[PDB]
Amino acid sequence: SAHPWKAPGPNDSRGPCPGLNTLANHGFLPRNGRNISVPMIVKAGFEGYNVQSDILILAGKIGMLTSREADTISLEDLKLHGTIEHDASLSREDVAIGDNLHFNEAIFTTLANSNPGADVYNISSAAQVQHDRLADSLARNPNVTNTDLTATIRSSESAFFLTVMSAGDPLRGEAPKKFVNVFFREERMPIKEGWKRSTTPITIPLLGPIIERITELSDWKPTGDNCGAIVLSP
Amino acid sequence: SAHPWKAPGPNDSRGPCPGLNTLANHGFLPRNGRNISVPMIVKAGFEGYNVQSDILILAGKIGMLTSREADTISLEDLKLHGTIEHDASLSREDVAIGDNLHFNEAIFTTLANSNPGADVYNISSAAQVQHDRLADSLARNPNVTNTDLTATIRSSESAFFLTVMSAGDPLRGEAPKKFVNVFFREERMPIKEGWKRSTTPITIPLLGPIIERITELSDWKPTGDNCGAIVLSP
Ligand SMILES: *[C@@H]1O[C@H](CO)[C@@H](O[C@@H]2O[C@H](CO)[C@@H](O[C@@H]3O[C@H](CO[C@H]4O[C@H](CO[C@H]5O[C@H](CO)[C@@H](O)[C@H](O)[C@@H]5O)[C@@H](O)[C@H](O)[C@@H]4O)[C@@H](O)[C@H](O[C@H]4O[C@H](CO)[C@@H](O)[C@H](O)[C@@H]4O)[C@@H]3O)[C@H](O)[C@H]2NC(C)=O)[C@H](O)[C@H]1NC(C)=O
Ligand SMILES: *[C@@H]1O[C@H](CO)[C@@H](O[C@@H]2O[C@H](CO)[C@@H](O[C@@H]3O[C@H](CO[C@H]4O[C@H](CO)[C@@H](O)[C@H](O)[C@@H]4O)[C@@H](O)[C@H](O[C@H]4O[C@H](CO)[C@@H](O)[C@H](O)[C@@H]4O)[C@@H]3O)[C@H](O)[C@H]2NC(C)=O)[C@H](O)[C@H]1NC(C)=O
Ligand code: HEM
Ligand code: HEM
Ligand SMILES: CCCCCCCCCCCCCCCC(=O)O
Ligand SMILES: CCCCCCCCCCCCCCCC(=O)O
Ligand SMILES: *[C@@H]1O[C@H](CO)[C@@H](O)[C@H](O)[C@H]1NC(C)=O
Ligand SMILES: *[C@@H]1O[C@H](CO)[C@@H](O)[C@H](O)[C@H]1NC(C)=O
Ligand SMILES: [Mg+2]
Ligand SMILES: [Mg+2]
Repeated sequence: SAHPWKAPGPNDSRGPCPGLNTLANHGFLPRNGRNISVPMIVKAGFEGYNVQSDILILAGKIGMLTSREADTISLEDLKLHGTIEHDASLSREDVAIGDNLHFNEAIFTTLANSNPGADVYNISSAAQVQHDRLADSLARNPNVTNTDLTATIRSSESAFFLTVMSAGDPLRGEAPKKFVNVFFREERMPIKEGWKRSTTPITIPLLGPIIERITELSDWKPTGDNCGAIVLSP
Repeated sequence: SAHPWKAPGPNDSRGPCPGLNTLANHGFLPRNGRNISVPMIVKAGFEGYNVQSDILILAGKIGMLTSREADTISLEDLKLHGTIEHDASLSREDVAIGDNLHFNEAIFTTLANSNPGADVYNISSAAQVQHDRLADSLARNPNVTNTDLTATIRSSESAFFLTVMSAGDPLRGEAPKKFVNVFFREERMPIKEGWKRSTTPITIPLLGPIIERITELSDWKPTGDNCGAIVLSP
């Protein structure tokens, strides 16, 4: 009960990111999800997950674009479509055809059914999930955006769940299904289930080869103009 | 003299922006040009120029992308091509064929020679300068990037000099050449010359119509892909 999980209430701003929502649900970020700066994210990700400042500064400062404040966000601000938030999410619907903010079990069923027969999700299953989620958006969302940039972000996010939710060695690029499923469905660290914070720092160099391998295995191709333009403010 | 002008020394960081360079040269920002946050920019723009937080937050957080630090920059970081820094600057060269950081009088000649006959720069002369600057980059720089985004940034920068360096009413969209020329060439507030800080707040809604008019008068068209992708980190 240092950093216990407590379910968020109506007082609590939450976003499209399970990583940050979980940190807030354990009080590594403010539980109300407000007034969050990049230094706060940096410290929270290190304390909660052993994720290092390199990736969190890079993504954090892009995230700051989504608010109207000088140096902070509310977590829900991160839903802003086209800054980071993208189509073919693992657990959220595409904004053109649904709710791009909240966990969605119908969408999540693709990830939950992946790597059949195994007790982990891994790099090859993550790649197949990405391929299938993108195929679903291509089929059902006429306004889909799929670019080099969104594809990179998507593989990054798969690498993030694989490493932060791992069972001992984030380099392996695999994580127990029981941990990953709690993380997405509950936005809770699966401590009773047996998860522990990584004892290896999770950095850009550690992630990079995992990201590239997921991409390579996903049989990806760009759509439309393939323009990597982001939304720069609300 | 609470904020006297002093020349930057060899170790004081300066960037491609006359606005921020000038604030630093008067001590409204740190004279060394380092460890500058968005709140510092907001307060310095207000004190120095009566520019309000809406525009400075917007632009400031984009500028924060250009460093590796969590919530600050050095001014020189802002030279990072393709975040904000762009080709067809009013006083710098294009990075592919020259120095995109320091004031260059040969580039500035176009602006300095504009609105012939008159003692002010105005919206129509700013538009003609933009047109001519972009023509120069189209002719001489094979790697030119010219998009909806760069063109908007350019018109915004024109509107910034026109309003901040005005003879006291920024809504007029005109500024004494004597003040504007000092601002660019020296990065100094032209106080001895008779300028004073606007008594009218300079805001997004004050700027916006000026920006659109400059763009409308500049006979602009896009080049290439017309992709507004920015560089998101060094
Ligand atoms: C992410 O995890 C996935 C899943 O764990 C990893 O993929 C698996 O890798 C293991 C190797 O570590 C492979 O095991 C080998 O399987 C060989 C037989 O493969 C064929 O048969 C499989 C079974 O038949 C299935 O049919 C359908 C599938 O359509 C199923 O629904 C049905 O229930 C049957 O199960 C097929 O799934 C597969 O495609 C092949 O057709 C065995 O020959 C091999 O045995 C050798 O090795 C053993 C030790 O490893 C040894 O004890 C034996 O003596 C023998 O020498 C071994 O068991 C799995 O095939 C493979 N599964 C998949 C789905 O690819 C994946 O590598 C991992 N990724 C990363 C990056 O880590
Ligand atoms: C940005 O700043 C520029 C420069 O100041 C402005 O451009 C000038 O705008 C004024 C309008 O105010 C123009 O002045 C007008 O010029 C007309 C044409 O003048 C030339 O041609 C005639 C022959 O046809 C000659 O007689 C003359 O000497 C010039 O060679 C004149 O016909 C107009 O004269 C009438 O109006 C004035 C009062 O304005 C009366 O004094 C006259 O008696 C007569 O009734 C007038 O002089 C000037 O031409 C513009 N210059 C240029 C280069 O375009 C931009 O408008 C301004 N932009 C913005 C957005 O504010
Ligand atoms: C701290 C470690 C972090 C972890 C483990 C993590 C994990 C993830 C995961 C797995 C997703 C994918 C959700 C999905 O596809 O349904 C995601 C999405 C997202 N993350 Fe993070 N994240 C972290 C940090 C960040 C940071 C620092 C930011 C920005 C400040 C951020 C912003 C987002 C956004 C905007 C999305 C939504 C993208 C989308 O699916 O459309 N995350 N995150
Ligand atoms: C405070 C009021 C400001 C004023 C009056 C101002 C003014 C200007 C002007 C006139 C230019 C054009 C220089 C040229 O084309 O040669 C410029 C360029 C630039 N400004 Fe500012 N600016 C201000 C604030 C900002 C802020 C807040 C940022 C980012 C944190 C910023 C970043 C830049 C950059 C990167 C350039 C270079 C663009 C280029 O010409 O390639 N400026 N500024
Ligand atoms: C080898 C460099 C990769 C190519 C360029 C990628 C630089 C921008 C990456 C944006 C990272 C944002 C993803 C953070 C994870 C999240 O979204 O939860
Ligand atoms: C105020 C007009 C621009 C706002 C339109 C939204 C698209 C992003 C705008 C970027 C504004 C950047 C201005 C920076 C100031 C500077 O460059 O000197
Ligand atoms: C917290 O965030 C609110 C908006 O959510 C903002 O107005 C305010 O700046 C923040 N509180 C502070 C700085 O104490
Ligand atoms: C610059 O322009 C030429 C086309 O004229 C191209 O071949 C080259 O790749 C470009 N350089 C960069 C860095 O894009
Ligand atoms: Mg999404
Ligand atoms: Mg430039």
